[PDB]
This record gives sequence, C-alpha cells and structure tokens, in this order.
Amino acid sequence: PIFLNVLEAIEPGVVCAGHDNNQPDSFAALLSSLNELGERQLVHVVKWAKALPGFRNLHVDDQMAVIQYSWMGLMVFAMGWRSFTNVNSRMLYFAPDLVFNEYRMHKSRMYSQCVRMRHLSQEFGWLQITPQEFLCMKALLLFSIIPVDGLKNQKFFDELRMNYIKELDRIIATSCSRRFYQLTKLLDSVQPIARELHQFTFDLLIKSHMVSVDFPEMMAEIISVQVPKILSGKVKPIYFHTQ
Ligand SMILES: C[C@]12CCC(=O)C[C@@H]1CC[C@@H]1[C@@H]2CC[C@]2(C)[C@@H](O)CC[C@@H]12
Repeated sequence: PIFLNVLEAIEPGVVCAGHDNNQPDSFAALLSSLNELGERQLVHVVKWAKALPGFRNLHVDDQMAVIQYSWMGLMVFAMGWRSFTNVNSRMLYFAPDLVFNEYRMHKSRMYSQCVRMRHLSQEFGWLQITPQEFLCMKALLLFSIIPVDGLKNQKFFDELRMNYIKELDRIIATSCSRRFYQLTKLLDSVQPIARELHQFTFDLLIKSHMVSVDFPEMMAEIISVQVPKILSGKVKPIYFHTQ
C-alpha cells in the first residue's frame, strides 16, 4: 500500500486557531480567529500538497494555483472529518481551541453555511467513510478546481487527476460501483459549500474594516486575487456528476 503509506505519512497534524476562549463570543473575535486558523492551515496545506505523489510534476505556477483555488474545499472537508472523529458531527471542530456550538454558528453570521458543513460531517458517519477513503478523497479535492481556460500545463494536471481517481477506486476494491458512486457524490457536495464560503469571505474582506475583522497576509492576498476569479466564473470546480 505504497500510496496509502504516503498519504498517511504526510497528513498534517493538529492546528490550533489561537482563539481566546475566555473572551465573549462575538462576530469579530470568531471570524478573526477563523481567519488566523486559515492562515496557519494554509501553511500546512502547502507542505502537504508539495509532498503528494506526482504533485511536483505540475508546472510551478500550476502548483500554487491549484492550492490557491482548492484550499477552501480541502479545509472544509478535513474540518468535517475532524468533527466526525472528534465530536460525532455534533459541533464543528475547526480546531481544538475553536469548536463551534449552535450559539457560535449564529454569532459567526454563517449559520446557513455551518449547517451545510455539519451536514457534510454527518455524511462521514452515515456513509461509514474509512480513514483510508478520507485520505484519498481529500487528495482528489486538491485536483478538483481549475481555470476554465486551462492551466499552464493542463496535460500534467489531467494525468495526475486521473491517477488519483484510480487510487480512490482502488482502495474501494454491484457493491464497488455503489461505493464509488457515493464517494464521488460526496466529493461533489463539497463544491457548493466551498462556493458559499468563497462568496462570504470575499464580502467579509471587502467590508472587513467596518466590522473590525482582521485578515492575515496570505488570506487577504488570495481572497482578493484568486477568490474573485472563482466567483466571476473564470475558475470552476470539476464535478463527477452533472449538476
Ligand atoms: C477555512 C476555515 C479555516 C479552516 C477550517 O477548519 C475550515 C474553515 C471554514 C470557514 C473559513 C475558515 C477560514 C476563514 C474564513 C474564509 C472566513 O473569512 C469566512 C469563512 C472562513
């Protein structure tokens, strides 16, 4: 299980948000902490991605683009997994020091988005997703959103995505057909959630001053340069099933 060995080996560890749980729950503090959590996770996602089998075959500009477009989905998926394995989807486990209960989902002004995320988390249980399945699915998420006009070296990307899809089917192995169908359906469901968060973070960045919400360096640049390309339709997610 060479492929599975690698994915398990490179899987990022625990990342705290640095939230002061002693201070009252407020939109400002919660979102600021989420943004800081995102900055920290971004660092881990970059190291993880670059250590993925074949990732370095991609053109260098494509390497960063793929990461900059797929980070929302990747982080939402892993967070849903953490919520499943830690609190059985009861709450959203963003970090050990930033767990969202219903009250926080409301104060964050992202209640509808959190609902979709908790639903995603519940799916891990309803589908009995295995740790091994989780890992391959997460890897595939990195190769699930690109420029409609293509990447610098689209062929390298296509071969890479193909091989990761084949690995998912592999660990899966009538029954297998049902399983693959279900996991690809689950993967597709991540995209709508990611787009809602893209829209939300974009709007929040634009009015960040007014509501006292702080965005760290990497987050601000990516959200003002990359995210708009997605919201304007220049960059679109890759779906398995027709939407
Ligand atoms: C990706 C993060 C942080 C990592 C995670 O566990 C998932 C979570 C999903 C909501 C994101 C948050 C990062 C900061 C964002 C983008 C806020 O600006 C609004 C939505 C937040």
